[PDB]
Amino acid sequence: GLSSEQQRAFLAVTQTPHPAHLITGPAGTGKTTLLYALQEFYKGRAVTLAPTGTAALQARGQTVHSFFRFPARLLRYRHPEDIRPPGPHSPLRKAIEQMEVLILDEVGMVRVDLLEAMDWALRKTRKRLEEPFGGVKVLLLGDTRQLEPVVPGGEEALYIARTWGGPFFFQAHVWEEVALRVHRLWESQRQREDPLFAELLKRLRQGDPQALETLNRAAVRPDGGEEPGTLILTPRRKEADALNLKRLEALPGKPLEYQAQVKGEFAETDFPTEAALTLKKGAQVILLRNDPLGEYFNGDLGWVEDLEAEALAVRLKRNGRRVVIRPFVWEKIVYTYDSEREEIKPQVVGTFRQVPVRLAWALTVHKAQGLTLDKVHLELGRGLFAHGQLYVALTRVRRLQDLSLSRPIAPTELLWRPEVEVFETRIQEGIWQKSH
DNA sequence: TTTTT
Ligand SMILES: Nc1ncnc2c1ncn2[C@@H]1O[C@H](COP(=O)(O)OP(=O)(O)O)[C@@H](O)[C@H]1O
Ligand code: ALF
Ligand SMILES: [Mg+2]
Repeated sequence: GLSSEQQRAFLAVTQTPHPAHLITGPAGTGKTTLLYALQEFYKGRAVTLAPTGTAALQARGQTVHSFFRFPARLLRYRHPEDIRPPGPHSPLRKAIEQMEVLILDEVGMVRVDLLEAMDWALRKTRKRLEEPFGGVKVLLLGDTRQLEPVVPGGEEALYIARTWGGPFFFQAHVWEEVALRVHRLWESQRQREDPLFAELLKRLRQGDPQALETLNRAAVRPDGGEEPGTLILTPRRKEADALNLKRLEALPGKPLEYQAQVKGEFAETDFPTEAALTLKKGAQVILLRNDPLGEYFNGDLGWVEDLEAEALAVRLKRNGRRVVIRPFVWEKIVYTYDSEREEIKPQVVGTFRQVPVRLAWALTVHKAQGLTLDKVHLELGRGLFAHGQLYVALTRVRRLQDLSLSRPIAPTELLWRPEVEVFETRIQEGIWQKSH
């Protein structure tokens, strides 16, 4: 059963007709477990989404993009080219028209344009433009001290800056129309058997520099990444590639390389997986795209069973089933202000065809937000770059003995967004309503 | 840098 404070938030959300709620609290407080209780209460009437594939699977839902069929690009504000309602007889329209509750987990990683598109898509599909989210009761769960939304430095950043003032979900203009009720969780459930670890992460969350010095003196163990049962977390994908290639060297399978087809402008830093992707049987991998048939999803973990020319078999950890993987296509979209109109336009400039597979003995910290891991080693690589990155990497485990780091961390590496300090301040009053 | 399709 749930804890005292989780059940209090359960009743606060289900016993009132208010249409917008946020359940928020530190890492491991039980938000997604409370989400489980909400799914069973609501059962068929609620849709569960999340921004990332790993979080969606952790929430037992799907990604926001794949539910609304949003394209993987900047969703311009109420733009018909970007937010397209489903057809008159489509299965998705029936789902949107009948839906009564939308549950959105890991809302801290939902960018502001994504949240605004969900609002507008629901209003347009349900034919209710006057009501926020088209009259659906939205239940948001997440932590703004965890990872900030991903914002590439194109004209996207300028456009998000001009339209909303920043990238976070609480900067959406829909909060000018409806008040967001905030309910808070405080007790760590993940670190419940290790109360001094839980208190260390609390002080780390407040930015305590003695908690960092305590962490460094206790958790810095360079060889910790080679111990069995250990998931390695890195800030960057290229850093995970070099660590994965080391564990792959030790596998006795005969290797096979999967050669990507690249066309047009598509630079290597933008590749979702290596262009010369080499794999062996038994290798640990994560899948990067959703199956059109529904057998696997972006974020599924599993191991390689068979490797053939343009097809391989993967044994999924999620359900112990065997799925066959084929090449997918990724587009590279860029935005130009050309030339002196008052708008920017997206354009496809390159494509990347490759198996949607990547080795997963080491993952990015982004792909780990939401997970409880048995043992983690943080490889700092060339350093942290994202608000909340460090805190997510440290809060995945239940006990301090389950956590190691490749090097000590200086306090000058801690990042803080002032947008999150005003938000965290105002929502202590139990309410968030956006001004102006 | 990172995510989404
Ligand atoms: N009431 C509870 N009793 C026992 N274990 C719990 C409870 N709530 C959560 N957990 C466990 O604690 C861990 C973290 O909970 P989770 O819901 O994933 O927190 P969050 O979503 O805030 O990170 C998971 O292993 C979960 O199963
Ligand atoms: F939702 Al979390 F750690 F905050 F899984
Ligand atoms: Mg969670």
